Amino acid sequence: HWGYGKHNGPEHWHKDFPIAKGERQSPVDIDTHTAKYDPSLKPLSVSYDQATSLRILNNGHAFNVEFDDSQDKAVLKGGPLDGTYRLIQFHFHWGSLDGQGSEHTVDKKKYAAELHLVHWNTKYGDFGKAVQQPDGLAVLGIFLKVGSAKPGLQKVVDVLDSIKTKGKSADFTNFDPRGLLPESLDYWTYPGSLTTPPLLECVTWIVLKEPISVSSEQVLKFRKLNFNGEGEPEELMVDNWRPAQPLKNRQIKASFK
Ligand SMILES: COc1cc([Te]C[C@@H](O)C[Se]c2ccc(S(N)(=O)=O)cc2)cc(OC)c1OC
Ligand SMILES: [Zn+2]
Repeated sequence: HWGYGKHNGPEHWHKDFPIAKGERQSPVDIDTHTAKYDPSLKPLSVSYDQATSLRILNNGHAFNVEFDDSQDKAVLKGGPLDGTYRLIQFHFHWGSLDGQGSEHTVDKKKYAAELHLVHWNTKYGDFGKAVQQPDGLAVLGIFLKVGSAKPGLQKVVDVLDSIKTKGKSADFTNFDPRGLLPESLDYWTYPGSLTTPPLLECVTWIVLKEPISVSSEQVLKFRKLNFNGEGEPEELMVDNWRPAQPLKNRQIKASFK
Protein backbone atom coordinates (compact mmCIF):
# COMPACT_ATOMS: atom_id res chain seq x y z
CA HIS A 1 0.00 0.00 0.00
CA TRP A 2 1.13 3.63 -0.48
CA GLY A 3 2.97 5.47 2.27
CA TYR A 4 6.05 7.58 2.93
CA GLY A 5 8.79 4.89 3.02
CA LYS A 6 11.69 4.23 0.56
CA HIS A 7 9.63 1.53 -1.09
CA ASN A 8 6.11 3.07 -1.19
CA GLY A 9 6.69 6.86 -0.94
CA PRO A 10 5.72 9.74 -3.21
CA GLU A 11 8.00 8.73 -6.15
CA HIS A 12 6.06 5.44 -6.35
CA TRP A 13 2.47 6.77 -6.12
CA HIS A 14 2.09 7.29 -9.90
CA LYS A 15 2.06 3.53 -10.51
CA ASP A 16 -1.31 3.07 -8.70
CA PHE A 17 -2.51 6.73 -9.06
CA PRO A 18 -1.41 8.02 -12.52
CA ILE A 19 -2.99 11.47 -11.80
CA ALA A 20 0.17 11.90 -9.63
CA LYS A 21 1.77 13.30 -12.84
CA GLY A 22 -1.32 15.49 -13.65
CA GLU A 23 -1.77 19.14 -14.50
CA ARG A 24 -2.94 20.48 -11.08
CA GLN A 25 -1.06 18.49 -8.41
CA SER A 26 -0.28 19.72 -4.91
CA PRO A 27 1.67 20.80 -3.00
CA VAL A 28 3.71 23.49 -4.83
CA ASP A 29 6.42 25.98 -4.08
CA ILE A 30 4.96 29.46 -3.57
CA ASP A 31 7.33 31.89 -5.27
CA THR A 32 6.39 35.08 -3.40
CA HIS A 33 7.76 37.42 -6.11
CA THR A 34 5.75 35.59 -8.94
CA ALA A 35 2.38 35.42 -7.01
CA LYS A 36 0.19 38.30 -8.14
CA TYR A 37 -1.91 40.39 -5.80
CA ASP A 38 -5.57 39.99 -6.91
CA PRO A 39 -7.50 43.00 -5.49
CA SER A 40 -10.75 41.19 -6.58
CA LEU A 41 -10.12 38.44 -3.89
CA LYS A 42 -12.33 38.82 -0.77
CA PRO A 43 -11.27 38.43 2.86
CA LEU A 44 -11.63 34.88 3.99
CA SER A 45 -14.67 34.20 6.25
CA VAL A 46 -13.75 31.49 8.81
CA SER A 47 -16.95 30.75 10.88
CA TYR A 48 -15.94 28.11 13.47
CA ASP A 49 -17.93 29.36 16.56
CA GLN A 50 -20.36 26.33 16.38
CA ALA A 51 -17.76 23.67 15.37
CA THR A 52 -18.54 20.22 16.81
CA SER A 53 -15.42 18.04 17.05
CA LEU A 54 -16.17 14.32 17.56
CA ARG A 55 -13.13 12.06 17.41
CA ILE A 56 -9.41 11.82 16.71
CA LEU A 57 -8.14 8.93 14.56
CA ASN A 58 -4.66 7.62 13.68
CA ASN A 59 -5.24 6.49 10.03
CA GLY A 60 -1.69 5.17 9.45
CA HIS A 61 -0.64 8.31 7.46
CA ALA A 62 -1.48 11.14 9.92
CA PHE A 63 -4.09 11.77 12.58
CA ASN A 64 -7.46 13.35 11.77
CA VAL A 65 -9.60 15.44 14.14
CA GLU A 66 -13.11 14.83 12.75
CA PHE A 67 -16.10 17.17 12.93
CA ASP A 68 -19.86 16.83 12.65
CA ASP A 69 -20.46 18.05 9.05
CA SER A 70 -24.18 16.99 8.90
CA GLN A 71 -25.12 20.75 9.26
CA ASP A 72 -23.53 24.21 8.55
CA LYS A 73 -21.73 24.47 11.95
CA ALA A 74 -18.13 25.26 10.95
CA VAL A 75 -17.80 26.79 7.46
CA LEU A 76 -15.32 28.56 5.21
CA LYS A 77 -16.62 31.16 2.74
CA GLY A 78 -15.37 34.21 0.85
CA GLY A 79 -11.80 34.60 -0.39
CA PRO A 80 -11.59 32.81 -3.81
CA LEU A 81 -14.59 30.56 -2.99
CA ASP A 82 -18.13 30.53 -4.39
CA GLY A 83 -20.64 29.28 -1.82
CA THR A 84 -20.20 27.48 1.46
CA TYR A 85 -17.59 24.86 2.41
CA ARG A 86 -18.14 22.76 5.55
CA LEU A 87 -15.27 21.67 7.82
CA ILE A 88 -14.99 17.83 7.91
CA GLN A 89 -11.55 17.28 9.52
CA PHE A 90 -8.09 18.68 10.13
CA HIS A 91 -4.73 16.95 10.14
CA PHE A 92 -1.03 17.80 9.94
CA HIS A 93 2.07 16.82 7.98
CA TRP A 94 5.43 17.01 9.80
CA GLY A 95 9.10 16.13 9.65
CA SER A 96 11.67 14.09 11.49
CA LEU A 97 13.63 17.38 12.06
CA ASP A 98 12.48 21.02 12.42
CA GLY A 99 13.95 21.92 8.97
CA GLN A 100 11.39 19.86 7.02
CA GLY A 101 7.80 18.71 7.30
CA SER A 102 5.61 21.17 5.37
CA GLU A 103 4.13 20.23 2.01
CA HIS A 104 3.91 23.73 0.54
CA THR A 105 7.11 25.72 0.57
CA VAL A 106 7.62 29.49 0.40
CA ASP A 107 10.55 30.56 -1.79
CA LYS A 108 11.77 26.94 -1.27
CA LYS A 109 11.63 27.38 2.58
CA LYS A 110 10.27 24.27 4.35
CA TYR A 111 8.44 24.71 7.65
CA ALA A 112 8.47 22.15 10.49
CA ALA A 113 4.88 21.15 9.83
CA GLU A 114 1.65 22.10 7.98
CA LEU A 115 -1.95 22.08 9.25
CA HIS A 116 -4.69 21.24 6.72
CA LEU A 117 -8.31 22.19 7.59
CA VAL A 118 -10.37 20.28 5.04
CA HIS A 119 -13.73 21.61 3.82
CA TRP A 120 -16.23 20.40 1.19
CA ASN A 121 -18.59 22.41 -1.03
CA THR A 122 -22.17 21.95 0.28
CA LYS A 123 -23.60 22.20 -3.29
CA TYR A 124 -22.35 18.58 -3.82
CA GLY A 125 -24.15 17.17 -0.74
CA ASP A 126 -21.39 14.92 0.69
CA PHE A 127 -17.58 14.75 0.80
CA GLY A 128 -17.41 11.72 -1.54
CA LYS A 129 -19.34 13.57 -4.27
CA ALA A 130 -17.34 16.77 -3.69
CA VAL A 131 -13.94 15.08 -4.32
CA GLN A 132 -15.17 14.19 -7.88
CA GLN A 133 -15.56 17.95 -8.73
CA PRO A 134 -12.91 20.54 -9.64
CA ASP A 135 -14.32 22.95 -7.00
CA GLY A 136 -15.29 20.25 -4.48
CA LEU A 137 -12.88 21.00 -1.64
CA ALA A 138 -11.23 23.95 0.03
CA VAL A 139 -8.18 23.23 2.18
CA LEU A 140 -6.91 25.91 4.51
CA GLY A 141 -3.17 25.38 4.98
CA ILE A 142 -1.27 26.88 7.91
CA PHE A 143 2.49 26.56 8.41
CA LEU A 144 3.99 25.64 11.79
CA LYS A 145 7.36 26.91 12.97
CA VAL A 146 9.12 25.81 16.17
CA GLY A 147 9.34 28.51 18.89
CA SER A 148 6.78 29.39 21.57
CA ALA A 149 4.08 26.83 22.39
CA LYS A 150 0.63 27.08 20.78
CA PRO A 151 -1.80 26.85 23.72
CA GLY A 152 -4.74 25.86 21.50
CA LEU A 153 -2.77 22.85 20.20
CA GLN A 154 -2.03 21.28 23.62
CA LYS A 155 -5.37 19.38 23.92
CA VAL A 156 -4.42 17.62 20.63
CA VAL A 157 -0.83 16.91 21.84
CA ASP A 158 -2.06 15.43 25.13
CA VAL A 159 -4.42 12.83 23.46
CA LEU A 160 -1.75 11.45 21.02
CA ASP A 161 -0.53 8.83 23.54
CA SER A 162 -4.05 7.27 23.31
CA ILE A 163 -3.89 6.89 19.46
CA LYS A 164 -0.28 5.88 19.03
CA THR A 165 -0.88 3.24 16.38
CA LYS A 166 -2.78 2.85 13.09
CA GLY A 167 -6.55 2.31 13.53
CA LYS A 168 -6.75 3.72 17.08
CA SER A 169 -9.29 6.45 17.79
CA ALA A 170 -10.38 8.43 20.82
CA ASP A 171 -13.36 10.63 21.72
CA PHE A 172 -12.36 14.29 21.05
CA THR A 173 -15.32 16.54 21.80
CA ASN A 174 -15.41 20.30 22.44
CA PHE A 175 -12.16 21.13 20.59
CA ASP A 176 -12.16 24.69 19.19
CA PRO A 177 -10.20 24.91 15.92
CA ARG A 178 -10.08 28.75 16.20
CA GLY A 179 -7.17 28.14 18.64
CA LEU A 180 -5.01 26.89 15.68
CA LEU A 181 -5.30 30.09 13.54
CA PRO A 182 -2.66 32.86 13.26
CA GLU A 183 -3.63 36.52 13.80
CA SER A 184 -3.67 37.44 10.06
CA LEU A 185 -5.82 35.68 7.42
CA ASP A 186 -3.68 37.00 4.49
CA TYR A 187 -3.33 34.10 2.01
CA TRP A 188 -2.13 32.71 -1.31
CA THR A 189 -4.53 30.63 -3.41
CA TYR A 190 -4.27 28.25 -6.39
CA PRO A 191 -6.13 25.26 -7.87
CA GLY A 192 -4.65 21.92 -6.87
CA SER A 193 -5.14 18.44 -5.54
CA LEU A 194 -5.22 16.17 -2.53
CA THR A 195 -1.60 15.68 -1.45
CA THR A 196 -2.11 11.93 -0.69
CA PRO A 197 -3.58 9.20 -2.84
CA PRO A 198 -6.01 9.28 -4.50
CA LEU A 199 -4.47 12.69 -5.47
CA LEU A 200 -7.79 13.93 -6.89
CA GLU A 201 -7.72 17.37 -8.57
CA CYS A 202 -10.61 18.79 -6.53
CA VAL A 203 -8.99 21.37 -4.19
CA THR A 204 -8.98 25.14 -3.98
CA TRP A 205 -5.89 25.67 -1.84
CA ILE A 206 -5.84 28.64 0.56
CA VAL A 207 -2.39 28.91 2.25
CA LEU A 208 -2.03 31.47 5.04
CA LYS A 209 1.08 33.66 4.91
CA GLU A 210 1.50 33.90 8.72
CA PRO A 211 2.78 30.68 10.36
CA ILE A 212 1.72 29.61 13.85
CA SER A 213 4.40 28.91 16.49
CA VAL A 214 4.48 25.57 18.31
CA SER A 215 7.03 24.39 20.87
CA SER A 216 9.74 21.80 20.33
CA GLU A 217 7.97 19.68 22.99
CA GLN A 218 4.68 19.84 21.03
CA VAL A 219 6.18 18.65 17.75
CA LEU A 220 8.31 16.00 19.58
CA LYS A 221 4.96 14.47 20.67
CA PHE A 222 3.78 14.32 17.04
CA ARG A 223 6.96 12.37 16.19
CA LYS A 224 6.15 9.69 18.84
CA LEU A 225 3.13 8.52 16.83
CA ASN A 226 3.45 5.30 14.78
CA PHE A 227 2.61 4.44 11.16
CA ASN A 228 2.26 0.78 12.24
CA GLY A 229 -0.60 -1.00 13.95
CA GLU A 230 -0.45 -2.23 17.57
CA GLY A 231 1.91 -5.19 18.12
CA GLU A 232 3.82 -4.46 14.83
CA PRO A 233 7.45 -3.31 14.73
CA GLU A 234 7.60 0.40 15.53
CA GLU A 235 7.89 2.79 12.58
CA LEU A 236 7.74 6.40 13.78
CA MET A 237 5.18 8.66 12.06
CA VAL A 238 7.55 11.28 10.69
CA ASP A 239 8.10 12.80 7.24
CA ASN A 240 4.49 12.23 6.13
CA TRP A 241 4.77 15.06 3.55
CA ARG A 242 4.70 15.04 -0.27
CA PRO A 243 7.34 17.31 -1.86
CA ALA A 244 6.49 20.25 -4.14
CA GLN A 245 5.05 19.34 -7.54
CA PRO A 246 5.33 21.22 -10.84
CA LEU A 247 3.19 24.36 -11.07
CA LYS A 248 2.51 23.81 -14.84
CA ASN A 249 -0.16 26.12 -16.25
CA ARG A 250 -1.19 27.70 -12.92
CA GLN A 251 -1.05 31.10 -11.29
CA ILE A 252 -0.78 31.59 -7.52
CA LYS A 253 -2.78 34.67 -6.39
CA ALA A 254 -2.10 36.72 -3.23
CA SER A 255 -4.81 38.36 -1.13
CA PHE A 256 -2.34 41.03 0.02
CA LYS A 257 0.09 43.60 -1.50
C1 LIG B 1 -15.60 9.82 2.78
O1 LIG B 1 -16.18 9.28 1.57
C2 LIG B 1 -15.36 9.12 0.48
C3 LIG B 1 -14.04 9.52 0.44
C4 LIG B 1 -13.35 9.52 -0.76
TE1 LIG B 1 -11.29 10.20 -0.91
C5 LIG B 1 -10.82 9.75 1.31
C6 LIG B 1 -9.30 9.53 1.60
O2 LIG B 1 -8.78 8.37 0.93
C7 LIG B 1 -8.43 10.74 1.33
SE1 LIG B 1 -9.23 12.22 2.13
C8 LIG B 1 -7.88 13.56 2.00
C9 LIG B 1 -8.28 14.83 2.45
C10 LIG B 1 -7.37 15.88 2.45
C11 LIG B 1 -6.07 15.68 2.00
S1 LIG B 1 -4.91 17.00 1.94
N1 LIG B 1 -3.55 16.44 2.54
O3 LIG B 1 -5.46 18.02 2.80
O4 LIG B 1 -4.73 17.28 0.54
C12 LIG B 1 -5.68 14.43 1.55
C13 LIG B 1 -6.59 13.38 1.56
C14 LIG B 1 -13.95 9.13 -1.94
C15 LIG B 1 -15.27 8.72 -1.93
O5 LIG B 1 -16.00 8.50 -3.07
C16 LIG B 1 -15.67 9.29 -4.23
C17 LIG B 1 -15.97 8.64 -0.70
O6 LIG B 1 -17.14 7.87 -0.64
C18 LIG B 1 -18.30 8.38 0.02
ZN1 LIG C 1 -2.95 17.22 4.26
